[PDB]
Amino acid sequence: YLEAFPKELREYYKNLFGKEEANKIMKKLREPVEHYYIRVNTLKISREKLIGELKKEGLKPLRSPYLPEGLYFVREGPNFSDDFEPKLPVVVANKYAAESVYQGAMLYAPGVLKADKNIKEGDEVQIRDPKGLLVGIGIARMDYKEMTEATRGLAVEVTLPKFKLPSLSELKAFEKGYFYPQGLPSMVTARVLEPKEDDVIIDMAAAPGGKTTHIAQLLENKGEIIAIDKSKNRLRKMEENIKRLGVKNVKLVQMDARKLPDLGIKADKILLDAPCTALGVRPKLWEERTLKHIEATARYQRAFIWAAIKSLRRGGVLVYSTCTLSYEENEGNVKFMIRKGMKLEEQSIFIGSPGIGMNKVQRFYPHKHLTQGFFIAKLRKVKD
Ligand SMILES: C[S@@+](CC[C@H](N)C(=O)[O-])C[C@H]1O[C@@H](n2cnc3c(N)ncnc32)[C@H](O)[C@@H]1O
Repeated sequence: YLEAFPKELREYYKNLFGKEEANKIMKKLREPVEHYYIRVNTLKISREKLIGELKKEGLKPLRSPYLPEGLYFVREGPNFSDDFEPKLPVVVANKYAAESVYQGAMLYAPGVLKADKNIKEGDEVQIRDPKGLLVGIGIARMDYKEMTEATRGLAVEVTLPKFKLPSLSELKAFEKGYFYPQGLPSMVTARVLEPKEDDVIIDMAAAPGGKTTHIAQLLENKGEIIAIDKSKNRLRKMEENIKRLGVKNVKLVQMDARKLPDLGIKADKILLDAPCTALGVRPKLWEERTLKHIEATARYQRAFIWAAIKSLRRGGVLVYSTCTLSYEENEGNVKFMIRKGMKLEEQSIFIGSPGIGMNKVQRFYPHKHLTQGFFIAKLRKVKD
């Protein structure tokens, strides 16, 4: 599994976590989350009612004893060994199709990069990513010719994916806005912010609106939430999410959030779920980002942070989060905040790990918490 991670990043991990933990982290990072979480949209339905609805569809949701809006599904797999060499014609899926097949998705024609020419419908085939990673096995529903030419349709029915997570996007319950798939650490993030109906609230990197809409249901659609993003496409997806979830709480504004103080607002609560190297996301088939990205991104996040701090009222609260493991983007950027008049505060929910040489921040690790790698800091603005 170590091959998925560039050599200098591997050394970085070993240095930062210690060899043993680093090897455990990278090994687990290559796999999908063991517990696949979704958020109950309490704006439209209760947890237990939704459970009832999901059991109807043959799903086995489990309740979180920490998040009353939390449900999770247990992952299946691995369904074959890491060294398994099936005696099968190969279908090569592109980078994106391979990752979904890796988690139980079917393989559709546009997801096909190239294939063995002997493949005819009904043949048992193996599916590999462009770098030879075996991600799944299944039965071809197209001949080679149609497989490499079709623009739509089912190409391989994946009957033996490496791992299996439930597909929820096609459920009636999903279309009706009953839930929003979202990791446990992300749900913790919105809770730890503790939004009030009174608060002036800003989500300055909000799209597609996962944490924003969570705040909305915690507010029970009261108050107002200002949600900022630079990407129009992602904001467009956020608009759809808001409508589907029945969110009436949120004001969308498109802009570079680094210029946030250009508005005249001093917020009581700011969520900064910052763009990051995403070193913690799962599954991690091949990590492309490395050390140069950590430094560059860490510096890029500082602009957001400083923008937030200036836009906070004294006594105001900032919640900073990333889905990355690096020190520089996490504990290091919090030291920055401490030098800028912010103070660390106890988070209302702490089920992850302590930070690196740092006490009140919260880290999540895949091998310890069965989640994506994650980081959460909660700060109080004591002065300007
Ligand atoms: C980690 S994602 C945020 C996800 C969000 N917190 C959620 O729960 O769904 C980072 C987002 O920040 C946005 N972004 C990146 N640079 C930005 C900038 N300079 N100004 C405003 N938004 C930016 C990206 O469009 C991206 O959608």
